[PDB]
Amino acid sequence: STHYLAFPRASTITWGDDTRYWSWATVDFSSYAIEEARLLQVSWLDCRWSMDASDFKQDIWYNASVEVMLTSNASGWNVPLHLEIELPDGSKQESQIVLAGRQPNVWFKIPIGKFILRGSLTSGTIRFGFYNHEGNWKRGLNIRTLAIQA
Amino acid sequence: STHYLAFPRASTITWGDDTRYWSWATVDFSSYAIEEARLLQVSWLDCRWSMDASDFKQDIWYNASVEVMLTSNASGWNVPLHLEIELPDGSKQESQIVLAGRQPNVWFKIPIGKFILRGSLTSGTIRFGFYNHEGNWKRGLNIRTLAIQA
Repeated sequence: STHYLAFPRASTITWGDDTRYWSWATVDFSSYAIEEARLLQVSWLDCRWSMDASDFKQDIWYNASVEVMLTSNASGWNVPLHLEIELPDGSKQESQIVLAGRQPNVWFKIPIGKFILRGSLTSGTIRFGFYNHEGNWKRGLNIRTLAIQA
Repeated sequence: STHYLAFPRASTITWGDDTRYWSWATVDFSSYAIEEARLLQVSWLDCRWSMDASDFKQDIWYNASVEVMLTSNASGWNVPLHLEIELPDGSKQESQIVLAGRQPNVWFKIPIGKFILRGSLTSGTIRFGFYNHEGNWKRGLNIRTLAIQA
């Protein structure tokens, strides 16, 4: 059951206000207007949401996913895309996915980790993110939302 | 443009786990499963989301709204429903709406305030909420989501 949705405008996307690299497009999401972030091309791919641990209930396992689509112009995905959750104490969940195998123009959710908040970690920043910083061109990824479920 | 959605499971609802007063129902919201909170009847109506100011961008006016519906069994709305945003420094936006005038079985958004985060208020808890604590029975309110736009 989904507790929060965090749209890309709330994230920090490196080069996200440079129209050479990223565009933004308004779409309806249920009753709301959201803007999808549409990657044209970068070598430095980096998207990071930050939300406080106090936003969440303690002693409860949450899992987080990002909803994305590969465009008709998709290339450069044969590399590992890093998936990260960083907790208030600096500890991290870290995993990777290869998107090159995926079909375009279809929404799909990538799981980026699970966490539970106990003791010290029940307050302070939590980062949710994904990145690839290799010197190859990543093209044609549209980002819909971060979802946090429990 | 909507930056976050916060579903009721993330909120604190007084009597929200008592099945005499509230029920919960799973529904599809775009690609996600959410649970609407369905008020049967209470005298003490109180729903509060908490999210940190650091979740948001500074020097930017945000507005917040709650999406709700009145059921076929709706009564007790001829009173003022309090709408509140409490900022990290303890200051508040406070307003009120009378729902008795509203038609049931139709989703509608109630604006609960605007805020901007500058200086000290760019970190620390922000509460978003609504309440009525009068000794009359409030019946038949379903709650879909808190939305924060900018």
